[PDB]
Amino acid sequence: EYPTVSEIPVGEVRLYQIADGVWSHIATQSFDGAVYPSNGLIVRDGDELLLIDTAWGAKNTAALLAEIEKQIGLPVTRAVSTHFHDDRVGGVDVLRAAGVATYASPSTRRLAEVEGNEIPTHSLEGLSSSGDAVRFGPVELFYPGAAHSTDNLVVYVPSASVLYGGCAIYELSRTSAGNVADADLAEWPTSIERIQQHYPEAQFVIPGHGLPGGLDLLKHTTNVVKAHTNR
Ligand SMILES: Nc1nc(C(=O)O)c(CCc2cccs2)s1
Ligand SMILES: [Zn+2]
Ligand SMILES: [Zn+2]
Repeated sequence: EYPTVSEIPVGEVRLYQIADGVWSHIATQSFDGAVYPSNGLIVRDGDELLLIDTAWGAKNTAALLAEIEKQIGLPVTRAVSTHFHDDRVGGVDVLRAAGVATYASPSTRRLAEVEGNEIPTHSLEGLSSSGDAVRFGPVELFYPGAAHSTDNLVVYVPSASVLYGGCAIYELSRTSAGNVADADLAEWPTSIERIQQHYPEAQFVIPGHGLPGGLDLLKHTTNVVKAHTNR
C-alpha cells in the first residue's frame, strides 16, 4: 500500500516502486503546527539515479540517500528541484555534500535565493515560457505556467507513463487549498490544462503531497483551486 502520513515518523523516508526503474520517495515534516507527507521521484538513469526533489529538509534528505543506497544501490548523480520551497530544495546542501549535482530553473534558483532557501548549483535552460519542455536523461521536464508557485515544474517518465505533478497537483482526498501564499490562483487552472494537453497518456499521476492517482487528479485540483477563488 502507498505509505500514509501517520506511518512515517519525521526523519524517516519510504521508497515506493511505481514501475521498473521508477520510484517515489515519501517523507514527512512539520508546517505551521501539523505534520504533512511529501513525495518526490527517483528514476533509473542508465547506471545512475536521477532524483526529483529533496525529501523536505536536510535530515530527511540524508535519510533518503541512505534508503536509496540500501534498497537500490545505484549512485544518485543528479537532482532536479521542481520549485523553490523547502519541500523541494531543503536538503540541496546535503545532496551537494554527498556528491550529487543539483539543478533547477533560473527562476527557481532566484526565488530560493530571495526566500533564503537552499540554492541548487546548476541552471536548467529552456524552461522559461509556459509550455516549454526539455529532456533531462530519462525524464521530460515541463513548465506548465504559474500555479502552486510561479516557477513550478512537472516531470514525465515516458518509459512508464508516470507524471510527477509536484505541488501543482493535489491528491484526491484534499478538498481545501493553502498553502497558496506564492500561488497564482488565476493561472493555476490554465496551467493544469497545459499539463493535460501535453501528457494525455499519463497512467500514473503523483501529487506533491499524498496518494497517487490518475489524470483525474488534474480535474480534481482545478475544482479545489476554483472553489478557493469562488470564496
Ligand atoms: N511543505 C508543504 N507544502 C504543502 C503544499 O501545499 O504544497 C503542504 C500542505 C500539503 C497537504 C495538505 C493536506 C494533505 S497534504 S506542506
Ligand atoms: Zn511549494
Ligand atoms: Zn508543498
